[PDB]
Amino acid sequence: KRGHVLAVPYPAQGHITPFRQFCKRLHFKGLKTTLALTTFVFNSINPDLSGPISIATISDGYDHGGFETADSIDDYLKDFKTSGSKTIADIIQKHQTSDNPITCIVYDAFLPWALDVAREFGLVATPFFTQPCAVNYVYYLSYINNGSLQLPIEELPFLELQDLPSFFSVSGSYPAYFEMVLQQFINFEKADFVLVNSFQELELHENELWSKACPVLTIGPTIPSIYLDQRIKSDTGYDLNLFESKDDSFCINWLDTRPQGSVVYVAFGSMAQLTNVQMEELASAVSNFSFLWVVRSSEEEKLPSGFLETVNKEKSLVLKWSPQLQVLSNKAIGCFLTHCGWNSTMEALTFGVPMVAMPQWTDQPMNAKYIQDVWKAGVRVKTEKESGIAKREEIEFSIKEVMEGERSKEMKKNVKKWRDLAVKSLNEGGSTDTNIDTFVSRVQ
Ligand SMILES: O=c1ccn([C@@H]2O[C@H](COP(=O)(O)OP(=O)(O)O)[C@@H](O)[C@H]2O)c(=O)[nH]1
Ligand SMILES: *[C@@H]1O[C@H](CO)[C@@H](O)[C@H](O[C@@H]2O[C@H](CO)[C@@H](O)[C@H](O)[C@H]2O)[C@H]1O
Ligand SMILES: *[C@@H]1O[C@H](CO)[C@@H](O)[C@H](O)[C@H]1O
Ligand SMILES: O=C(O)c1ccccc1Br
Repeated sequence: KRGHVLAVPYPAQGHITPFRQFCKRLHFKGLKTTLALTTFVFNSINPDLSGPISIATISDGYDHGGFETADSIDDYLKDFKTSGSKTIADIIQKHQTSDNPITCIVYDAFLPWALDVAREFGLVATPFFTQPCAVNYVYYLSYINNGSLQLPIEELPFLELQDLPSFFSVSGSYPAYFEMVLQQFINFEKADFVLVNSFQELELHENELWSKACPVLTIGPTIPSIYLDQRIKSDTGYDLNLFESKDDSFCINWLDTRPQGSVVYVAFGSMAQLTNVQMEELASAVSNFSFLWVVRSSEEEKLPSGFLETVNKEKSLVLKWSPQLQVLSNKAIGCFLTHCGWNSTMEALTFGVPMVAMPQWTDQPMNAKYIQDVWKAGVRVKTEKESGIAKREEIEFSIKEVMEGERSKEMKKNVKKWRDLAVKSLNEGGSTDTNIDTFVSRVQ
């Protein structure tokens, strides 16, 4: 009971969730954990603190209003390095006289400066990669190549430019975030271990390639235990959400009154923003189906005029935020139109839901390529070359390809083999169970 992990996610939903889920595993194995949330995020969730994973607050420099009050992405990350470094040190020192001093920092790989804080205080330090081995390996190859990538990639020759992370195909876009994903590797060889939210059997080739460069420990998937290994009976869902929902049994009760495989689930995660015009094509494309579609509150104005008032309530429903785990487990879902965020993707693979892949940016085009051409668990929507955006007829056809055809009955078959592979990896003797045990052994 000696060790104590301070877990520091990037302050965004797709990072806090895998970090929190990992702390639940660690707790079940006997490791005390504290999750470090920025003050802005802490005051927006108003989390419940009567649980096994304690909360500390840190600062990113934007306590009052968070990321949106920052002038720019580069200012946000630079200020987060400054205030995050001091406030993480502040937590370490505050715990020094305690019963369990902090002994280890698990920090988002996006934040390599947290390793410097951990090393200053003599702690174990491990970066935690919330994206898959293939993506991280591609970034790693580019980092050692001075931030460039020339195709084809010898060890991954099937990758075309339209499949690389958006930073390589949209020249110059988001330079602060491109620098960030490259600099994940600035010091990661000096950490005690490198953690990845994937499982070895999902990406055998890429895990082994990347491990030659630096030993990594796959410790995923971070989907709650009740849906997979079922060894942690208290781990029943995602219980830190940055978004409010209508306390939705509303959503699951409704899915129950629908025929099996009949509903198209549409969601774009917590971050991705679609333009006026992209929302028009989408709204027209999906209205040919029975659909359950998450349109985040900030995105509603970009819906076509009078759209919310003309959805057939018998066949379709529009939500502000979904209990995505319960939706993807409900058998009313015939397919998942997704932005190919890594959590959504892994969730879809394990619940055996075939995908319509509609990536937008960052690592999402990589996940899309793997969904269609490596795992063969779905089809990618074709976007216009000159205008860049997927038109209504190409989205409707992609959904059809997954819902009905001969292509459809192949992708259902292949997508169901991943659940048991993950259950095996999480059960005793599994790949991921062994790696977690290795980490727990070092920490204490
Ligand atoms: O309406 C929604 C949309 C997303 N999610 C969850 O939010 C996470 C999104 O993470 P991902 O890596 O897919 O995408 P990002 O939001 O980081 O772009 C996932 O755990 C989803 O299950 C949810 O619960 N309800
Ligand atoms: C990275 O930059 C992009 C803008 O290009 C931001 O969307 C993102 O901010 C995230 O936005 C979410 C809400 O849509 C918040 O939940 C999240 O905490 C915040 O980090 C920047 O991270
Ligand atoms: C960065 O760019 C993509 C579209 O190119 C958008 O989906 C994100 O919301 C934005 O941050
Ligand atoms: O790719 C991601 O997960 C991501 C999330 C949040 C901010 C920036 C990025 Br580049």
